[PDB]
Amino acid sequence: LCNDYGYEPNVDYPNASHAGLYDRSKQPYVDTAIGPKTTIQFDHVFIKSDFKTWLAHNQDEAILLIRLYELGLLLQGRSDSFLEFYNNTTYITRTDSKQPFLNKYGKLVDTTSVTCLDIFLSVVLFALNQIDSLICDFKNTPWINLSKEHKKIYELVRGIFGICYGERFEYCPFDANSTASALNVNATLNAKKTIELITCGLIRALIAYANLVTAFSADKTALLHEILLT
Amino acid sequence: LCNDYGYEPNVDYPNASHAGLYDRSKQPYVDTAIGPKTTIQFDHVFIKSDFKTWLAHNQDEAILLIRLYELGLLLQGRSDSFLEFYNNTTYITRTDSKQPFLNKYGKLVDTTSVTCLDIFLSVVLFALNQIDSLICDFKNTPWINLSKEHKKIYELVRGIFGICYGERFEYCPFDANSTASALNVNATLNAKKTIELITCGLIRALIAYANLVTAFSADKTALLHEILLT
Ligand SMILES: [Ca+2]
Ligand SMILES: [Ca+2]
Repeated sequence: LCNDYGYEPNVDYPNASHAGLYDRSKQPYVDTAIGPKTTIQFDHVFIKSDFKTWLAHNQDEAILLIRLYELGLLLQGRSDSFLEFYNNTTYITRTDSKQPFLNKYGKLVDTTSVTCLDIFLSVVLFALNQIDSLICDFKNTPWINLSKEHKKIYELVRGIFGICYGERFEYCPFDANSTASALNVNATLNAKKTIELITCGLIRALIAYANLVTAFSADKTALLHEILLT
Repeated sequence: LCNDYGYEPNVDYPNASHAGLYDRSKQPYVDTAIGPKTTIQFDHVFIKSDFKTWLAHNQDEAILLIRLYELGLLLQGRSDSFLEFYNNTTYITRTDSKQPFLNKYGKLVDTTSVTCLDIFLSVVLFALNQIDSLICDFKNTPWINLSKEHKKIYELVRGIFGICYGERFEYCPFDANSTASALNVNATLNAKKTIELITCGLIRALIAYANLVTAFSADKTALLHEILLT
């Protein structure tokens, strides 16, 4: 008969299990730290959040999604949020290359309400869908032709995934004059390279989002269960 | 002063608005049809479901996700579910190429419980993550080398997105003997083509999943709100 049937004292008592001899957890006792940074709430009913755990284990990808939130703000005409987005960073020198986004990441981790987090994911998905629609338009004919709206999106999204302006192999050193002919040929190569940089950014962001929103959805099931007793 | 401030009788009374002169809805009155196929429930508290609306507007993509559910079952050792998955189709002739998946689609649309739908999405995400991990392994060196587990996934996922066996341009008609040399060169091209077919299937499935699970998450917020009064 099966020996794993739902009786698991080590799962019921995780802090005591971290004192055992066979615990392999990478950061023991973190799994029981409780505060705004590890919970969400609905109607001030709190749960330990898979969504918050994801943000912590995946800071780099979280910052990718936050940059897409900022894109979403601009495309939705949220002018003040966009223009104040890098405020209150304190430093007059460079620090981390993504400093303003790290700061926003800390504030997202500190957000507990379902209402606020619903807004975050909604804007991110809006941005993801805009990028997908752009790629489909770009690739629907070999001769590149974009809708007016997608021409705008193209440049904004290129500024995130590249080709990043100002950040050598196209010059023809054997006959510099021939570079003029090369530029014509390479203009389409640069646009196609941009779309591949955007496409491979989208896939990374989609895998992150798929997992993050599933964790959030799971958190909401836990809230639905807990609320029935509270 | 703004004239769109939250008073919208045409949104409050949609059936009456469908009798107006400026309704552009593509299938008027469908938005108010209420049954298992358009709702979900938690604790027998029902809401009109964005998740169910998505499945209806996106049947083709829903079937893509259902095929990934079936993959997830096999990889999770759910043997009976996998082997009975095409049962009860009734016909002794061909009909729609995706008949067993259409049938499962109808049963998914008929599923109302959050508990059951959580299971569906969890298995689909499991499959999506397996495919992503495969692609990353495949591409992490130009010389192709896959983990033992990914070699198994590769063949299973190739059977979904291609290259599909048994479903002409590689032969060398000028010197058929040289085809033997071509096969060696083309083996890597066929594996790379397979991964691109898989990669472009993953992106389509991820965009579908991202939108579907966000709609489900939104539905759960509506449940959280409704339950507080019920
Ligand atoms: Ca186009
Ligand atoms: Ca490898």
